[PDB]
Amino acid sequence: LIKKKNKDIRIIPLGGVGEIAKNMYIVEVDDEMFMLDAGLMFPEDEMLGVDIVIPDIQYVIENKERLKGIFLTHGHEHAIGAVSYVLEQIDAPVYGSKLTIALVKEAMKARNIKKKVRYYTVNHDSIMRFKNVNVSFFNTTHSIPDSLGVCIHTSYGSIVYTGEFKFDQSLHGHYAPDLKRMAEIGDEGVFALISDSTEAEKPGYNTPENIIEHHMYDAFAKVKGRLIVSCYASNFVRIQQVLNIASQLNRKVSFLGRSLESSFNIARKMGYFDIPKDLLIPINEVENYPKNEVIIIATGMQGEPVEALSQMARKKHKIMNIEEGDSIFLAITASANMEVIIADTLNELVRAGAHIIPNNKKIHASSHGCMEELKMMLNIMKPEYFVPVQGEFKMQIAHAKLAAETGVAPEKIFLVEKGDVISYNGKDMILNEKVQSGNILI
Ligand SMILES: [Mn+2]
Repeated sequence: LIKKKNKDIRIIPLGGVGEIAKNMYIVEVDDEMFMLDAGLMFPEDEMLGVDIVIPDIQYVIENKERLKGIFLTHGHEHAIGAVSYVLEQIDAPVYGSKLTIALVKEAMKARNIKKKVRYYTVNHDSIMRFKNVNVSFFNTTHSIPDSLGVCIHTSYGSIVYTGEFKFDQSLHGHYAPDLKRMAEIGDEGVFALISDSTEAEKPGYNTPENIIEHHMYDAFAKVKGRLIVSCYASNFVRIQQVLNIASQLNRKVSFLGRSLESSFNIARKMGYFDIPKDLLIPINEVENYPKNEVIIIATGMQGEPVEALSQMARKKHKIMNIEEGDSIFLAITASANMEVIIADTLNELVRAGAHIIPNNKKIHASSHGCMEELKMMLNIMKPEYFVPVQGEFKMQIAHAKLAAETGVAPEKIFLVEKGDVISYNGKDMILNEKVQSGNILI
């Protein structure tokens, strides 16, 4: 519900536009400022070495007095990766789901930041109140559980930020969408919608996750020897899928040494995963079992999951190496930037004499909605104004075209770069100002 009659609305992207951010979107209602997400970016191609890129928050610092909070949609590193670095320079309350807050806390622990932080755990029923506006939330479907959309209630209508999202008819736990809550927000009136454009260029729909799990099952069932599956640590659904399959094929699961990935292990201890007892075994205990009774999972982030298999195929891995008659499956989705290292690794896999489980080319796997899924969000929301984010310029354009198709006025669709300022007086929406933005390498 709306608290007061508002005057000024400003929307500023400091990350996540013209790039696969590294998400950070600043929303201002009158004298109050809100930051939606704070992601990092891994440097793209170029030269391999440096670890991370974060947004320039100089505009936020100059107006730190007005920052009422930081709102985090999900626990991925493109959403919460730069939070610690923001919290060093500014002190603001952090809002997120139960899992997201846990993952942020771990990030602060890992950087040995002992500074006290005000954490507020939110859910789809939470309604956070401020001087000028009320903020509500709704569940979204993503590769990680407890992802939320943010709804800022103003007199002009709702400012909605989707975060990264999808629409899958097979995911229905803490991955479930809030169709009712979304529909309500739409009917009460959405002033401006800020949505994910990552897969805006791909027509149609994502392949439903259950179809993917089924095809993995049928493929894994044929494996007579050892099986090694490569995954992103970010993709909890794919991880949950192989755990299900291993249980059904009476195999047991082992992660690469020497311990477990932090995000996975936090979510596991909070009960987000469905894991039978003694399904997981330590990597040192793998030799005790016959080759056909183990599934080894290689997880990573930057693109190592592929690199790890290269190190295994080429007898150079510090923990475990590939032996002839081993089976390999890539449970990932390949960026054009990683087409080359997959091709090289596959070759080395074949030279080691490993069986390559082929990826179904009819399958399109993504954490982000395709054209029709994005139009789905647009049809439910029915925004007056649209601001496509989370994509390169070509991706943003594609998302804009989708919006126009759903009935959003072309005049009211805005394509922006980092530092651009979208302002609303009460009559006209204008892009007339530009603030400090950029990339900070770390
Ligand atoms: Mn994500």
